[PDB]
Amino acid sequence: TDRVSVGNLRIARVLYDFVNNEALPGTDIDPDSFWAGVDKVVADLTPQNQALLNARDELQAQIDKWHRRRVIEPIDMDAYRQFLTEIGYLLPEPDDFTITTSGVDAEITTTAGPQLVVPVLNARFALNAANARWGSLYDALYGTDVIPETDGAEKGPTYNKVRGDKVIAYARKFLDDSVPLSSGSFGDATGFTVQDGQLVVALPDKSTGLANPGQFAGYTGAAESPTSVLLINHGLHIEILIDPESQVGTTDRAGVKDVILESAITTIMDFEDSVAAVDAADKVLGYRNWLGLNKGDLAARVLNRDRNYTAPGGGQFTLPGRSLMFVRNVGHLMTNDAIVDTDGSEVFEGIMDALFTGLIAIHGLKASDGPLINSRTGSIYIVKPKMHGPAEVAFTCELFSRVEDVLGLPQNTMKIGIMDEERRTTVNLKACIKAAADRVVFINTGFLDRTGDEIHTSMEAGPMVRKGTMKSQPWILAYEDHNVDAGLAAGFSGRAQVGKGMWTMTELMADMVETKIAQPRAGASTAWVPSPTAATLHALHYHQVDVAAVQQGLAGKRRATIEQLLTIPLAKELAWAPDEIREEVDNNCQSILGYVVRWVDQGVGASKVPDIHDVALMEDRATLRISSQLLANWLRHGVITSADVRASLERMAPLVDRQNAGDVAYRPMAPNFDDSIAFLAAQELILSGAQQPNGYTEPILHRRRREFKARAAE
Ligand SMILES: O=C(O)C(=O)/C=C/OC(=O)c1cccs1
Ligand SMILES: [Mg+2]
Ligand SMILES: [Mg+2]
Ligand SMILES: [Mg+2]
Repeated sequence: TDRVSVGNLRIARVLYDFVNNEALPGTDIDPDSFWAGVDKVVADLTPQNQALLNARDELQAQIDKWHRRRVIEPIDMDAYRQFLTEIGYLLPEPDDFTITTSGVDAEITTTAGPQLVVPVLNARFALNAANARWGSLYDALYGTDVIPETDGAEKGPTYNKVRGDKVIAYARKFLDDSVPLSSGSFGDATGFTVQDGQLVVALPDKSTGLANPGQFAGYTGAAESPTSVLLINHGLHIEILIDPESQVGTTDRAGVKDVILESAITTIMDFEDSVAAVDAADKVLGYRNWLGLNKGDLAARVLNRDRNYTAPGGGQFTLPGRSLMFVRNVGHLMTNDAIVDTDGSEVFEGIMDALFTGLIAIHGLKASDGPLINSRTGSIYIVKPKMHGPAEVAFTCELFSRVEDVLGLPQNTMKIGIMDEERRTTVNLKACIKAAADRVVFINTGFLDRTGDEIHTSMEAGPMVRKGTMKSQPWILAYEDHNVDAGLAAGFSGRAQVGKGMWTMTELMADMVETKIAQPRAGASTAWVPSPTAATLHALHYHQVDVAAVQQGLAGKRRATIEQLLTIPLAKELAWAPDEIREEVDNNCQSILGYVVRWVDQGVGASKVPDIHDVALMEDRATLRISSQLLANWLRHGVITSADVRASLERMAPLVDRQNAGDVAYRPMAPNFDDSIAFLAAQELILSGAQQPNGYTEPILHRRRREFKARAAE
């Protein structure tokens, strides 16, 4: 082969070279000792990794059997819980405790604000995300539907002053609401000056300062005609840029050019569900971008530097110019042929990611080319997705411990952001947090995966409600509150993030600004956004809502019961007309085809995908988990027939084809369906859905993408 032999391992040359030539230099880790470490960590932890996966299977088979042996229609909750407890699904709740995680940066312990997630394989998107710490509110408002495109205010190819004035007014109101003047409104400001370390705002008839002078954080330029004024509210910065000579500032009563918001406080660079990586070449592309980010030298145009300000008293200071970076590794399930053992068996990808993303993150703890890019406190921040229960969390912590030894890092350098996105984690959440009590930096409700797991776990119980109905079911509302309750009780306030899920509708920003405010109102110190634009707009919510106060008020409250968590989303009798069935079938077949065709044919794992009604959605692979499981569930219980499925797939394929008309590399699925690997992948996900472990889509998706790549090689 072309592989490199290290003990029992056979490592793809492209990976071996990348690590030796690019990742290792500058870390002071002995290369041979690194590789011996890899061989040993893989040998030592692989058995437990497999035992945990087998345990998921044993539990699911027992639950499957429990539903099948019973006829009683209304589920008996006392019996169901007793059962789950007996088999070891539902574990006892540990005594109260406080997390001890230390050496964590302020962006995580203290600051409440948006968290942006992007595919690590797209260098330009990663770079924009890293730079998304600051973003223009005017661009965010003018460019989206937050300012309605009513008659007269529609966007054209050139600047619409009517629309621009609405942008300015929206922003002035935000200022009054966030950093109130002692008297009057920012709407009537004519200028800004700094006198005796105090901000002075000129009104037409008078002058005034801030109602709370402490919100004045600094300025740039001369105190008597500053070029910008820096404010702070709820720990987040706001910067008013002053330039009468700008095309917007010329129209403005105070010569204001823009309002800049501190937006994406943190960013998660994603190796999991938003990317498609199925071999050594794909992993290396990902690792190389992550390396470029940590070394500060990624260029696709470059990483931003820190921002210089004058303090109110007159001294100099600096604020970070970049989003603090997490990396999301893959979870415990999949293997990847980047490394195989002597028998030819692939190595667990989660173990590999911990070794390589962790090695690479060392560069972010030291000076670039510039000061160090990432954690000044010395932490490496890893998001670990798709864990099922406390023993899997413990396994991840032990993995991190062993990697830390290989890398010569102090124990607990590698912190864990826990995804609460599987049912067995949800109902044992307190124990999961406890298992990582000295490493945990967040918990986050990954509601898409969680919905997928909800369907698969109770697959045998009966037909589930429609996909759109899931977001409002009792189980999910309880799941969201239970998550917050568990974090706060474990002492997360002031120590770790309590996070909520992704807003997926990229073009519906008026809707986002209107509804996503629910999340910090529910005590979430962060929530996910898919773009820098959405980060800037979501930042508005944290100025409107005092998350610290909200969390304080929620303390000690127990707002969800175990019974509510366990309420299966079974459809009621006679729930749907025949037309409603068909629309749901088409909805899910279109969602599957729309996502799968980009994944299999182009190796794209997140993008703006039009849904059946042409709404642009940007969802990771979990959306595929939901739709394929729901259709498998309906097929399993006689709601629809295999002919209904095939008919819908055949109906939706040409539509998806049309939706991709603006794409040079696209190739249509219709009408030669059986010649399209993507179409066959979509079909396989549905018809084999019930048989996939926990409904996971990766085994089929990865195989099909590999098949596609191999065909393209001929
Ligand atoms: O809910 C889940 O299962 C989860 O992992 C978070 C979902 O995020 C996404 O949809 C993304 C869209 C773009 C980047 S991530
Ligand atoms: Mg997920
Ligand atoms: Mg329904
Ligand atoms: Mg306030």
